[PDB]
Amino acid sequence: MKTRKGIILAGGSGTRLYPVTMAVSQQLLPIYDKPMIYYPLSTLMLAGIRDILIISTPQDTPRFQQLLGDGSQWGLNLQYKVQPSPDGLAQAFIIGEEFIGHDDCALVLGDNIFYGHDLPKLMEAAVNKESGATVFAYHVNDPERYGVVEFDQAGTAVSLEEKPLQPKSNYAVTGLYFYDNSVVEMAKNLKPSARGELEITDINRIYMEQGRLSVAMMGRGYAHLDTGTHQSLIEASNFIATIEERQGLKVSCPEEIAFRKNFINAQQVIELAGPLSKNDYGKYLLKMV
Amino acid sequence: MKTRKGIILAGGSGTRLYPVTMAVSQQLLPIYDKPMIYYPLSTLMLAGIRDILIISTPQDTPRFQQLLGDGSQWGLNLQYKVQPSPDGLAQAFIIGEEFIGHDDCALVLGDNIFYGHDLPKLMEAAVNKESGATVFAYHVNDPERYGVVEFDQAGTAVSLEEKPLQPKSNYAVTGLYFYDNSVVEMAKNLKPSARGELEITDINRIYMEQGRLSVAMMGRGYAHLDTGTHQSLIEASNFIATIEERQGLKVSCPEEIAFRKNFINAQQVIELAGPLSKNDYGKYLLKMV
Amino acid sequence: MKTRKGIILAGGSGTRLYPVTMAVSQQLLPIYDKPMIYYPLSTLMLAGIRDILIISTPQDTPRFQQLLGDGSQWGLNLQYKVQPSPDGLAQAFIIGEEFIGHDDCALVLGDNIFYGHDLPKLMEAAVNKESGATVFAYHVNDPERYGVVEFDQAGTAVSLEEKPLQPKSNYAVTGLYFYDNSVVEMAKNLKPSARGELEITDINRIYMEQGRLSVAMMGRGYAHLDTGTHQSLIEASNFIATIEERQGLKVSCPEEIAFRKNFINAQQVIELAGPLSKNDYGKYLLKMV
Amino acid sequence: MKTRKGIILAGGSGTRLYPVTMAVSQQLLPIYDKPMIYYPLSTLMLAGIRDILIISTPQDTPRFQQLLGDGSQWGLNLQYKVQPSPDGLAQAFIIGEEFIGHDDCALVLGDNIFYGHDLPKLMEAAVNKESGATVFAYHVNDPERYGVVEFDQAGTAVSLEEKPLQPKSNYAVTGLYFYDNSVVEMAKNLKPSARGELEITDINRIYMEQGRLSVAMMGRGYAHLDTGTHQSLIEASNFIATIEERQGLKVSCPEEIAFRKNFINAQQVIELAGPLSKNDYGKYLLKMV
Ligand SMILES: O=c1ccn([C@@H]2O[C@H](COP(=O)(O)OP(=O)(O)O[C@H]3O[C@H](CO)[C@@H](O)[C@H](O)[C@H]3O)[C@@H](O)[C@H]2O)c(=O)[nH]1
Ligand SMILES: O=c1ccn([C@@H]2O[C@H](COP(=O)(O)OP(=O)(O)O[C@H]3O[C@H](CO)[C@@H](O)[C@H](O)[C@H]3O)[C@@H](O)[C@H]2O)c(=O)[nH]1
Ligand SMILES: O=c1ccn([C@@H]2O[C@H](COP(=O)(O)OP(=O)(O)O[C@H]3O[C@H](CO)[C@@H](O)[C@H](O)[C@H]3O)[C@@H](O)[C@H]2O)c(=O)[nH]1
Ligand SMILES: O=c1ccn([C@@H]2O[C@H](COP(=O)(O)OP(=O)(O)O[C@H]3O[C@H](CO)[C@@H](O)[C@H](O)[C@H]3O)[C@@H](O)[C@H]2O)c(=O)[nH]1
Repeated sequence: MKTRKGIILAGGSGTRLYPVTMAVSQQLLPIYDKPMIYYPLSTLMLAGIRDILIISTPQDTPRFQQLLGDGSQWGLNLQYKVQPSPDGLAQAFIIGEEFIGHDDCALVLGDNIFYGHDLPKLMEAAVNKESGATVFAYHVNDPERYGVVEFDQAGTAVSLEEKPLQPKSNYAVTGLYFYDNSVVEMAKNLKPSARGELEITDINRIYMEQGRLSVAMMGRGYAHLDTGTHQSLIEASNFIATIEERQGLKVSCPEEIAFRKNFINAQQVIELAGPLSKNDYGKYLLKMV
Repeated sequence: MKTRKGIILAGGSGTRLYPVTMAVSQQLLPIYDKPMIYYPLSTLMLAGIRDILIISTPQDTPRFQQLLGDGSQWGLNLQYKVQPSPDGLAQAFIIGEEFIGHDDCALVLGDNIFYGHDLPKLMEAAVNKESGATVFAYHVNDPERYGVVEFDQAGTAVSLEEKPLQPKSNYAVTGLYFYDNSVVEMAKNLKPSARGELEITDINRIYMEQGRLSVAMMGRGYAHLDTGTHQSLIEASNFIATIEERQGLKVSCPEEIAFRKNFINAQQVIELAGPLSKNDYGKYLLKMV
Repeated sequence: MKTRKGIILAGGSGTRLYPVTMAVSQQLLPIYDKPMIYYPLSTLMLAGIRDILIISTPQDTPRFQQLLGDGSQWGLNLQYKVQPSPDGLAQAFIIGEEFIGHDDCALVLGDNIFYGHDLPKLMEAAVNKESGATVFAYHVNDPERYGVVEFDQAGTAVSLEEKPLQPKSNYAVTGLYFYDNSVVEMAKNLKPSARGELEITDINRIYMEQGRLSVAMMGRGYAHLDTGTHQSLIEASNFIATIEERQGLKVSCPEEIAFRKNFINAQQVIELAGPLSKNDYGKYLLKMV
Repeated sequence: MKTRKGIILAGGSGTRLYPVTMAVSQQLLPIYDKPMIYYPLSTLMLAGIRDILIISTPQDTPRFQQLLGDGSQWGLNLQYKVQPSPDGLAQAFIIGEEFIGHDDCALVLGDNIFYGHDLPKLMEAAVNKESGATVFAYHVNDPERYGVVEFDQAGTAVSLEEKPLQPKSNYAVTGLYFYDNSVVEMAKNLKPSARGELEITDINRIYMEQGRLSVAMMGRGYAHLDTGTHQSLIEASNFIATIEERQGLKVSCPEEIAFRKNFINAQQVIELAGPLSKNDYGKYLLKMV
C-alpha cells in the first residue's frame, strides 16, 4: 500500500484566457495534439497511479467524463466529483475524503504540464515514500506568484511561503504533490487564508516542520510551462510540437504510458489505435507495438 | 444589390484532429487568443455582412449559440440551423433556403482563416457584383486535396475539378464564396458525387460554364493557412500570435471590427472589454476607444 | 434521408442448441407460431425500415431467401449476402458496405426477440437521430456475458465494456443498433479483440467519447428474452404464446406490421392472409382489416 | 417371430403450422431439446426395433438423411425412401414392401410423441405377437379428428371409423401400429376413400373383422400429446421440458436408449456426447456413463 490514488484538480473558470475559455473548458483546450487534461493524467499514470479522482466544476465535470469515461480503456479507474466553488487546492482532500479512504494520495493541478526524461524516476521515489510528503520545485522569474521554497547553504528546504511580498528565493513549488494518509486530517483542520482559501502550503509547511517533507527539483532537464495566458499557452503547445515533431516522440500520450506501465497489453493498444489510425496519433501507437 | 447575407458552415467532426476534437468542436478550438469560429465571422463582417446563418451539427450548434448568442452585442443578426449529416457544402443553400430568400448569399467555411491588408477591398467587389458568383484561388503544394481551378493563357478560368488525382494546376479554390440568388436552385438540383456529397465545385463549375464565374486571386499579402492537422493548426495559431504580438494589431476580433465599421459605438466596446480586461485581448479594446 | 436501411446478422452455428440446430437453422427455429427471423425483421419494419440486408452462412442464406424472398409481398426490399466466417458483429458493416452506401443504417441480431408496448416509439426516436448512434440496454443477472454500459449518479452513460471480469453495472447493451453513415469508416479501421473479433462495443465507445451516443432503456415494460439455450428458447416461446393466447394479440407478425406502417394496403393483406387462413394466423389478419 | 422392422412416416407439409413449416419440415421442428423425429425413432428403439425405414417427401427425405445418416452411430440400420404424394398412411407398406419382405412390421407417425413408464412393456407384447395386429387407443375430447374405436360391454373392439361426424366413443387410435406380414397385401388391395387416401383405419378394420385385432390401452401414466397446432405443439414441448427438468431424465434420447439397450457401448457414448457437451443434453450423456 503506497501512493496508489491520485486526484486531478481541474476547476476554475480560466477568465484570463477569455474569450477562448468561453466555449471550451480550459482543461480541454488542445496542447498541440491532445487535450490539456491528458498531461496531468499522464503524470499520475507514470507514477503507477490507476485510481484517480477528477474534481471539476458542475459544468465541466460531465465533459471530462464524456472524453475519458471510467478510464477502463487505459487500465485506469476514473471517478468524478464536483467542486461547487474553488475554495482552494487543499479542499481537494476534503471533497475526495471518501475516495482517498485510508490510502496514500497524490494531487496534480489539471492545468500543469510536466515533462522530463527523468520524470518517471523522479516520481518513482515520491511514490515509494509512504510516510511524509514530496513536493517539486523549480526556478522562475515571478516567484511572488507561486508557493516559494527556501533552501539553506547546504541544500535543504527550510521554509515555504504562499506568494511572498519579498520572496526568499526563486524556487516555486509546482502543482504536483504526494502525501500519506495523514493529509486528510490536516486539510480538515485548515483555516482560510488572507484570500479566503485552504492553502496547500499550510499543509506542506507542517510536513516540513515534522521533517517529513521531501523537495525534489524539476530543473535542468525538465519542462517549465504555464497555461495561464494566451502567450504562455501557445508557448506550451510549441514546446510539445517541437519535441514531438523534431525528436519523433510523444509526450503524455495516455495509451503509450498505459502500455509502458503494463496497464494494458499489446493487443489492447492495437485495438485502441485502430480507430485513431487516421492521423499520426494512432499510427505512432501501431508502430509502438 | 449588395450581398448582406452570409452562411458559415461549421459542422463536421474533424477526425484528423483526434483526440482534440473528441469532446470539442473543431470550430471552437482556439487559434491563439480566440475561438476558430471568430475568424470566418470576421471575414463576413469585413464584407459588410451582418445577417448571418451558422450551420453546425445537432450536437454542436447549441454550443455556438451559447458563445455567440444572437450577435446583437456586435450589431449582428445571428441565426442557427442544424445540418443532420455532412452531405456536402452545397447543402448549406438547401438548409439556408428560407434564410437566403431572394437575396444574394455568401458562404464561408468555419475552419478557414482569411487575413490580408487588402482583404476588405478584395471582398468589396465580390459583394457588389450584380449577377453571378465570385471565388478565390491561391497557390498550394497539394492541390489534389482541394478544389482545383485551371486558367488559360488569357488568364480565364476554364476548368474546375474536386481533388484531382492529376491536378491541371496548383491553384486551389479556398473556402470563401459569393453567390447570387440562383445558387439556391442550383444546389437543390445537384446530385451527389461518388462520395455522396453535394459538391460546391459542381456549383462553381455551373457558374463557370454559364460564363458568370469571377475568380479573384488571393495571393501576395494574404495568409494561406490550414486547420486540417495538428501541425497545420499550430502553424495557423503561430501566424496569428506572431502578427498580433509583433505588429500590435488584432486579427479577426469581432468587437474591434464592429467598432471600426460602426456596427457598435464606443460605449458598447467598453462594456464588452470588461470581462476581457484581464488580458491583452480586452485591454486592447479599451485602449482602442 | 435517415435510418432507412437495416441489416440482420443471422450467422453462427448455434452449437449450444444441438441437436436441434443440426437439422434446422437457429433463425428458422419456431418461437411459438412463427420463425425466429420474423422477430428481428419485424423490429426493423417497426422502425420504418424497408431496405434490409440479411447476412448469414453460405448454408443458411438460401433457406432465408426461400422463406422470405425479396420481401416485396410485405412492401420490403430484402437482399442477401454470405458471411464466410463469424468475425464479429462489426464485420456486418464491412460486408454490407456497398448495400449501405452513404445512408444511415441499423443493425439487429437475427436471434434477438424484442417486444414492448412502447417499442415503436422508442425506435421512432432512434430513427430520427441522423447524427450519432442509439443503443439499447436493460438489466440482467449475467452482465459479464454481454456488452455492459455504466451510468453516473445522474443517469448518463459514461462507459462501455465487452464482457467485463467485474461489471461496473448490470445493464447490458442488447443486439439492436442505429448508426449514421460514419459507422462504415469506423468498422473498416477496427482491429481484432482479445478473442479475434471486430467488436461492436469498440464502435459504440467512439460515439460515446464523441458525445454522439444515445442509450435508450428497454426495461420496465419490455420483454427480455434469450434464444441461446433449450431452456431460454422455450421460455421465449412461452412468453410469446402467453401474450398472444391470453391477451389476444400478435407479436412481430410481419404482415400486420407491414399494414400498420402502410407498406401494404388492406387489399394486399387479404390477398396474403387468404392462403394462410387455415389456422388463426391468417384469420387474425382477415379480422385486422 | 419378433418384430424387428419399423417404418416412420415423416412426410406431409404441416399446413396447420404455417408459417413455421414453410421452410422447415414439421418432423424436424424442435420439441424442447431435440427434433421431433427423435421421438418416434425412440419408440421403435424401445421396442427393440433397429432396422427402420423413414419415409418422407422428396424435398425433405434428404434433410433427415443429413441428420440421422445410416443410424450406425446408435447401432441402428436406417434406410430412406420417398413418398411422391400424401396418398395415405397405408401407402407406407406399398412403398416399404421391399423393405418389409416376409417379416412383420411396425408403423409409427413421425409427429406422434409417446412417453410412459410402462411404454416398453406395453410394446414388448405387441412385438412378440405371432400373428395379427396391435393398435393403441386412448381417451380424447375431439374423437371426430382421429380414427375412432368403439368397445362392447365385454371390452372388445367392435367398430372402427375414420373421423366420424358422430363418434360412437371417445377412444382414438393413436399413430402407433404393429402388424404381421399380411398387412402388405392388405394395403396393396386398398381402394382410396372419399378423400382419395389409403386409410390405415380400413386396414385396422380388416384385422378386426378377421378377429385378429388387439387393442392395447395407452391411458394412465402415458403422455397424450399432439403436434397439430402451434398451441398443442408448445404444450408438447412444455411436457418434455417439464419432465426432463424436474425429474432429471431424458425423454426419447437415442444415445441413452441405444446405451441402456446395449446397442452401443460406453466408449461410443462419450464420442457422441462430445459435440453436445456444451449443454445439458450432452453433459447428461457423459454423466450417464
Ligand atoms: O479550489 C480551487 C483552486 C484552484 N483550482 C484550479 O487549480 C489551478 C491552480 O491555479 P492557481 O489558482 O492560479 O494557483 P494558486 O492558487 O495561485 O496557487 C497554488 O498553485 C501554484 C501552482 O500554480 C503553487 O505554486 C502554489 O504554491 C499553490 O498554493 C487552476 O487551473 C485553478 O482553476 C481549482 O480547481 N480549485
Ligand atoms: O456537409 C458538410 C461538409 C462539410 N462541412 C464542413 O466544412 C469544412 C470543409 O471540410 P471538408 O469536408 O473535409 O472539405 P471538402 O469537402 O473535402 O472540400 C471542400 O472545401 C475545400 C476547402 O477546404 C475546397 O477546396 C473544396 O473545393 C470543397 O469541395 C469542415 O469544417 C467540415 O466539417 C460541413 O459542416 N458539412
Ligand atoms: O460475426 C458474427 C458474430 C456473431 N453472429 C451471430 O450474432 C448473434 C450474436 O450472439 P453472440 O456471439 O453470443 O454475441 P457476442 O458476440 O458474445 O456479443 C455481442 O452481442 C451481445 C448481445 O447478445 C451484446 O451485448 C454485446 O455487446 C455484443 O458485442 C448470434 O446468433 C451469432 O451467431 C454472426 O452471425 N456473425
Ligand atoms: O400419405 C401420407 C399421409 C400422411 N402422412 C403423415 O402422417 C402424419 C399424419 O397426419 P394426417 O394426415 O393429417 O392424419 P390423418 O391422415 O387425417 O389420420 C391418420 O392419423 C391419425 C393420428 O394422428 C389417426 O387417428 C387416424 O386414424 C389416421 O387415419 C403427418 O405428419 C403426415 O404428414 C404422410 O407422410 N403421408
